[PDB]
Amino acid sequence: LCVLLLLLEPSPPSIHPGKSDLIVRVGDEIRLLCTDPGFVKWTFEILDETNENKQNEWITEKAEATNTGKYTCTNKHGLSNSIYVFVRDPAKLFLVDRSLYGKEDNDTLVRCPLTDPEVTNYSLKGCQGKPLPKDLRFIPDPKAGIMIKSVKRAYHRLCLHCSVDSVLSEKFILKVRPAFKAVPVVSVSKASYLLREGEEFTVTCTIKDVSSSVYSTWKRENSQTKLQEKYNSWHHGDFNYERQATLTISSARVNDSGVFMCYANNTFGSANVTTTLEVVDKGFINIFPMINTTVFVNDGENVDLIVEYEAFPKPEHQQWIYMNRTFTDKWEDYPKSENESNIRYVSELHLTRLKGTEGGTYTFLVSNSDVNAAIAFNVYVNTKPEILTYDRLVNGMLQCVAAGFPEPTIDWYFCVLPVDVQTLNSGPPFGKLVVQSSIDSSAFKHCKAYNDVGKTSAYFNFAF
Ligand SMILES: *[C@@H]1O[C@H](CO)[C@@H](O)[C@H](O)[C@H]1NC(C)=O
Ligand SMILES: *[C@@H]1O[C@H](CO)[C@@H](O)[C@H](O)[C@H]1NC(C)=O
Ligand SMILES: *[C@@H]1O[C@H](CO)[C@@H](O)[C@H](O)[C@H]1NC(C)=O
Ligand SMILES: *[C@@H]1O[C@H](CO)[C@@H](O)[C@H](O)[C@H]1NC(C)=O
Ligand SMILES: *[C@@H]1O[C@H](CO)[C@@H](O)[C@H](O)[C@H]1NC(C)=O
Repeated sequence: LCVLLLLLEPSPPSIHPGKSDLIVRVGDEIRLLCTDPGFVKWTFEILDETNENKQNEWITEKAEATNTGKYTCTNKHGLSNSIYVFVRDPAKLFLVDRSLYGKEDNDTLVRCPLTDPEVTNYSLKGCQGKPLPKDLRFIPDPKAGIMIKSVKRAYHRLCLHCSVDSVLSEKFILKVRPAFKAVPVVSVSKASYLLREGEEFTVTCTIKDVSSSVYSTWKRENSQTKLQEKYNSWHHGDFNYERQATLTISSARVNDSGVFMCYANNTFGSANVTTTLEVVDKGFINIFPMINTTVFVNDGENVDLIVEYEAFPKPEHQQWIYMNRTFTDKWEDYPKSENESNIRYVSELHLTRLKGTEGGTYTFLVSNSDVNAAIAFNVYVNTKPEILTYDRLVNGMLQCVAAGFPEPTIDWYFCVLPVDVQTLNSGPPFGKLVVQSSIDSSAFKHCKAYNDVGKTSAYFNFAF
């Protein structure tokens, strides 16, 4: 009601005039009145603008367009009330904040509140000719602006105008920040390093993601340094970003070695890729026979001497030798895996149809720039005992000496059996054990070797 003409529960503050919004001609005075015995201030607020006035009556003599907005009366008891003031200007139907930014999946408010609400259709429209995309929603408000609903990444760098019944707006360029909808994609330049005390350790973690906000870090795993990374980053467009953080150690020392992990994280989720590094101070090699180093073969059969082994640096010399003489003729060689981390090899020596003669000791040799290493396979072959030598050192004692495999046992016969006078025999031959037995012959009246394989004989004769 109009206020008495005075000639001359705790309540919220009263305002005059008692209206919600008030249209006011440009250049005309804005006269607002607040009645509250415990009044404090009137706050005015268009867009980000803010202003205070500690006088119960707000008076602006020559209203401008900018003067359009929310007028809130507030009392000491914490309580308030507001009224909105539209200052219609035939010229300016929009005061604006061109700065438009939205976040994918959240709403956005275009800031073009109008200074005149006596208009018929508050809608959203085109840009430089063209109209709008479909699926796009907007719930407009004369007091706030127009709120584009549930922005899509697709709307990036879009341009648009404020619609109402038609009105000329000003130029806006939409900018959509993206939502993380996928863990970061992280990679390393090389998953593994075999190093030599003294050289330079280097690596580049590569992280690709949709926003400069991705969190990435290197992690010397048992944690001492955070020893600086050398960052650098690119932006391949709008939602494509990649950053490289190269890790380096000028002088690689044994102690260094461990797993360096590249961690990446974003509000969606996290991802890590690991690279292990081992630094050695001596070129090395160690072998691995794949069968007993001792081997037995039957007369006509075959064998494969196999052996794997670990070498770093890569080998540059390797052979098989039988009698102080190497091969060219019956052996294989090959990397175990053809990765980049392969330090491991394998060689086979294919002995075939080997006659009882091929018995002996076989050696495999291999070396790199720093070390040489080798191991020996003792190959015993089964063969018929050969009578090395028949002797007659005389107490009349007759001797007989043979070799073969397995060890050859010597039985004697007169013409029953004699006894023995001997025993073992330590060198070459290799892969053949030698037997030595003797008899006395001092008993009158007118030499057999054998083992699990064969039996040979030599013969003596004498007379009483
Ligand atoms: C936007 O806000 C809603 C809640 O209103 C939230 O759940 C949604 O995730 C937000 N959008 C994004 C992708 O941050
Ligand atoms: C990864 O991001 C999530 C989401 O904000 C956060 O809770 C967490 O602290 C982050 N962890 C790391 C390793 O930065
Ligand atoms: C690293 O990733 C592996 C493989 O997905 C996962 O099992 C582990 O939880 C991750 N570690 C950290 C600390 O994020
Ligand atoms: C075969 O090698 C094993 C050890 O790996 C050993 O115990 C054995 O003596 C060898 N074979 C024979 C019959 O000697
Ligand atoms: C190669 O790296 C190691 C060494 O050979 C092996 O264990 C692994 O299976 C291989 N991985 C790749 C790159 O396929």
